[PDB]
Amino acid sequence: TCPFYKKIPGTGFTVDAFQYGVVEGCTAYFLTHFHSDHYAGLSKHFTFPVYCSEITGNLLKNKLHVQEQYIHPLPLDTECIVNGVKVVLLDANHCPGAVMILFYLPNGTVILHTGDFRADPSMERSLLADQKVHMLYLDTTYCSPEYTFPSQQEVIRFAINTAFEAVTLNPHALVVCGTYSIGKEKVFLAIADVLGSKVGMSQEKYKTLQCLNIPEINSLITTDMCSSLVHLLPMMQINFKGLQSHLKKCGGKYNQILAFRPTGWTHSNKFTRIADVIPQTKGNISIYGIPYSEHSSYLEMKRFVQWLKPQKIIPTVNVGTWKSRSTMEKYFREWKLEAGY
Ligand code: NI
Repeated sequence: TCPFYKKIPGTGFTVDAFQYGVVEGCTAYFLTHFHSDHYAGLSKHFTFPVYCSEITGNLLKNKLHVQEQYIHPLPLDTECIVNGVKVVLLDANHCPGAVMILFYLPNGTVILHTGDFRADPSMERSLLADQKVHMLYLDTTYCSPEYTFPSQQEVIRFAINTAFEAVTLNPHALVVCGTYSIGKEKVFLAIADVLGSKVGMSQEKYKTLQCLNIPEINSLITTDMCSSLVHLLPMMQINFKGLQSHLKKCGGKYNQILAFRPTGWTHSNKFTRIADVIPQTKGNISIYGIPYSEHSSYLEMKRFVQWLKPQKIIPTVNVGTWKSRSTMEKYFREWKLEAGY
């Protein structure tokens, strides 16, 4: 049965609630982004209206075969009316097509659902600036002070410099990047760009990336692995056995692999700067774990909430244990007391 934190009070709406069957008294189903924990349960047999971004709608049509008559894409940053309620979709700075949802209830309550997000000060100048928010449904994935990570920009700098150096030293090295869902495309695209290569991948993954509008994508990606020196593989194959096997498959075109595994967080961040990251090496295979996050760090989240000053916070992540929930509620109290709301 659908949890309370996926239900929007005073509406017939749910958010990211497709794995519960027919939710009682739900007239419109919103989807914040195309990740499996959120879309779990959509298919060609779905016949309720689905409201989402254009990119997320492209993916529903093409990857899940949801019928076009049930897909209701909305433009971003635009006041729209759904079943008589004013709504706005805002950029969530997560994966391609990911949104936050602003709801303007008939009685005057204003509700922000972040979906999955990485808070950024640029959000302090969207349609959020213009009015008060009574309730915030907050992505609390990394809601603890140990979660510190660098900007995406520093992480990409590190990756580009590392790959450029390795291939300059050895023109027969192959670079591999791991993936398991849309998101984090900049990692592999920035590397390919500095090396003067396209990124090679499976037909299925290429199809997925074509659904995303990215400009100049016919330009950066390909299914011809032979002509590419940046290959994309499933995250599961990013280990020494998987990569030795892949290397065998390339037919003596390459003699070394440098592989990247973009991860959310790893406790090396407690003791180490990005500059100081080193790989795991075995034979002619090196694996770098890099902290490329598409969720807010603790401090980024804190800042966003102390700016917004919501009257009530409802966590959507880490809600399954009493110790987690209690920990989060203690932080929310601190933030409020420090900011004076
Ligand atoms: Ni997500």
